[PDB]
Amino acid sequence: CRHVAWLGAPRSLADLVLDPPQGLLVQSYAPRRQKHGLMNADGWGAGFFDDDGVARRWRSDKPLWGDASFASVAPALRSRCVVAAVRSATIGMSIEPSASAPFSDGQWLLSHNGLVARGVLPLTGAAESTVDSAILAALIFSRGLDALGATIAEVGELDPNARLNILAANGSRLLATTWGDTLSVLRRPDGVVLASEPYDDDPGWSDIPDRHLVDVRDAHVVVTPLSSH
Amino acid sequence: CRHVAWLGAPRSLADLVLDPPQGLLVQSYAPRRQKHGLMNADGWGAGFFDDDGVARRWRSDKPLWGDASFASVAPALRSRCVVAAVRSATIGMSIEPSASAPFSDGQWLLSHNGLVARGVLPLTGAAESTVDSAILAALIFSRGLDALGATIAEVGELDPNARLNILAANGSRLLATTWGDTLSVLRRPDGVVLASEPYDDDPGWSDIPDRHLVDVRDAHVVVTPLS
Amino acid sequence: CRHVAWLGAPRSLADLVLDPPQGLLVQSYAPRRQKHGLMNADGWGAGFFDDDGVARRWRSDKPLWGDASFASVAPALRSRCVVAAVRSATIGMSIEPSASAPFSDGQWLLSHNGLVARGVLPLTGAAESTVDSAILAALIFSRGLDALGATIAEVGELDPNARLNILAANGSRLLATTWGDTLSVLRRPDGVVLASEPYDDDPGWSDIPDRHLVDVRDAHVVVTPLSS
Amino acid sequence: CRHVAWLGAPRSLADLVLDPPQGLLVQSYAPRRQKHGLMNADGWGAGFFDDDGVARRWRSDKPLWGDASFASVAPALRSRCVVAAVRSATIGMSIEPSASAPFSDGQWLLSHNGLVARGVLPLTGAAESTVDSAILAALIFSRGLDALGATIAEVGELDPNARLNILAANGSRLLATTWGDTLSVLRRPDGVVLASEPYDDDPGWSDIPDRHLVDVRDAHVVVTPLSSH
Repeated sequence: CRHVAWLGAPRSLADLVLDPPQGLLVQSYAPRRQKHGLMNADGWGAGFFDDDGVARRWRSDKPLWGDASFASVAPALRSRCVVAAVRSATIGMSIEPSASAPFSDGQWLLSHNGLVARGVLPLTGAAESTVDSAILAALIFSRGLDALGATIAEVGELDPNARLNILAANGSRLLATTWGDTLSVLRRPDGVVLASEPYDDDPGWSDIPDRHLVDVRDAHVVVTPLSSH
Repeated sequence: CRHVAWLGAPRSLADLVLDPPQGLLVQSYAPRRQKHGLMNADGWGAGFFDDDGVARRWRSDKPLWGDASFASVAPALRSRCVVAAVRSATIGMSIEPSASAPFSDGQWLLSHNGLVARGVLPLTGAAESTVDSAILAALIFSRGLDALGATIAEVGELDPNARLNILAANGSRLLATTWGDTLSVLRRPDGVVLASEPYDDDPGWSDIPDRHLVDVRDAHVVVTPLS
Repeated sequence: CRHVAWLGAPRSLADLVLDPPQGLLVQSYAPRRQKHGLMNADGWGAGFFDDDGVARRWRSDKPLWGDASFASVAPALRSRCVVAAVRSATIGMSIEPSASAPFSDGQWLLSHNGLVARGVLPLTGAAESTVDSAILAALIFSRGLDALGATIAEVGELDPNARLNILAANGSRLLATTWGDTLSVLRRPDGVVLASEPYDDDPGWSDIPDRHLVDVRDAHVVVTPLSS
Repeated sequence: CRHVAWLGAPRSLADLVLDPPQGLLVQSYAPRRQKHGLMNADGWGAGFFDDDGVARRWRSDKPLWGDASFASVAPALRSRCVVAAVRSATIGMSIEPSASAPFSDGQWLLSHNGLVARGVLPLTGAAESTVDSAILAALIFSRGLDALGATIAEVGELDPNARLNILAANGSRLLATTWGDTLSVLRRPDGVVLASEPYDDDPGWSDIPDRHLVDVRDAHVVVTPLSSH
């Protein structure tokens, strides 16, 4: 999968997801920094917070590049806080809108890019889907996003082959982890983008090192290591 | 099919389509004035014009009541001009989003509720779908909406079994025809609704007689016989 | 939901599901004996066992009446043992193919018609979907289909408001429960049909009484009471 | 697009399309005889003839690799005559099942791999979709398949940039044209495969040169030139 998030002055979903020359739309069939999966055609999702702070989501099980309704409507959806993703499904995992990121607990939107053995994760009655990413999202929400770095280190110890890239937002904050896959940050005058990979060739993009947490609030970007072992 | 249109102060798609107690959402499974079909579950569409006058559309081939994305997002989509529809498909007709109203030529959004023998219509390379309503839409667009009344009157004579209820909008006007099916109008302080059936029990609703043209602009509703 | 099952001489999926004058196809938009839901348009599924005993499934989240591929292909799919269902989704439940019956553990195909509070069911890592029917199916599979009667009687106590109509098959056996919704049986010379409602006006149809378990093997139809 | 056909002893859809190491399933995300970056994820279809000669079809607008129902059911569908395809949609064409090959006139199944300006094709009321391939199929059916070679040469002269690879079958015959793409043929002891590209590394595969008609009946392959400019 590939994901992108925005925190700042309002931008349209189209501006963030569809319009950039190497953005999520292009990454659905031609990603540039993806080591796992040739493309991200197994659905997509876009979540945003409206002016009242309500989390809203549009998700699909079809390839993003083929969605004529989203192409038409996305320019009309503007938000200060967005999380969107294109999916590459793990083999055996249902391809269905409820399995597409972003997941939500009503306060947070969350996307997972990676791979995790479901067998090491706690059972839950609160997942939105049975697929591995949704079970992981359930765990993360249960533990609280303030504990994101510790939760991810814990899971990473339980499954040494797990890839645990998280991107989450609550309308006034972004949180993200690097754990086996890519993430970059772009600081604009009007806000901050976090993304699996840069959506263009802007020299302002900065790559986040592996096994780190990124915490964005009121224009401050703070990058911290995670615990290994 | 059942359709609804709005022209006036900005209104959310949810407010027009999902929230009323007997609106389009309810009509997808429990319509109140539908003589053809018991339901409208073969897709839906919602078209609107944004603040810059661009026609935008969301269309689906699934039942409107089942769409969690539309239920989540529709409240955040507001427009001065909306055309939406729930579809009941005729046998043999493709059930796919391109076959769901509203159709568009970029300037006008258009919904057809009814039935027409495709054989009486010209061949076209400009239709959005193979389904009869899309072939009819193509014809209506090629003649121009200012000639809507004449086009429908003509097709009505070519196919005396056709039902040709049209609802159309361009951001600043609504046009509709009654030809074998229902249309009602609601004049609000902030705009006008046209609908296959009233979405509530507001005493302001009034029915348009069959075989008429309806023209809405600058808050005026002009109803004239097709002839 | 409405479901149907067949155990007997090979029969096409179309012959069981699409062709009868009041069968599952018609029940997707005009069910005759359904107290909960107006229709069953929120997807469908058909499962069958091939000549090697492999369970195979086709499921959708769209209305059965609109599926041109199934209408075209179903006549070419023949089996001695079939379980199929059309779905009416409970409010708030995902409408997605993994949430449509039949569910499977590889040996059994299973359909649930009803409603059950997920809060009374144990957590599982083995469910195919998050919807209540899938969580219930996981429990049923875990306990084993030979304990179906015990499982349903237990859940019916835990949730007094639950409706627990099960229809399941393993290639050589049908199992079903009535627990708050309808079921009928037709014994033909070449096999047995179990169905939420009769698919035609055959005088052979007989209604199964509520709070019973049906066991077809095969050769023999058992209709035995459940614990209430 | 990529397509494949079978004419011979009964063979399952799975055995033809899903099971080979480089067959249609693999070609949906990793074709071997188109440039890298290319894929065929914009739907798929499988048509076959049953014992009574009835043409039957399963079509989708989703990527073939993602379809759990087809993977489950296809091994149980066996036929003496199969035409299947995975679609890559060209600019502004609808992505919808009616637009996926194979098309049918009740007697023939037909797949088109290529590109043609709808502007040079006759208008029709008999097309299954609005897409260029459906309009072309309507023309081909109207002229009759015994005229396939002449029809393709005609269209090819009207549109010098057209790519017009056809693969068709009627239950007892295959017909194909090469026109801008190549076809390959495999003669097994029990039947004949025609394919956009070989589905394995069997040394029996041979390539059909461009601008030819292929006619298969009773495991007898006849290759003829098409008329040139």
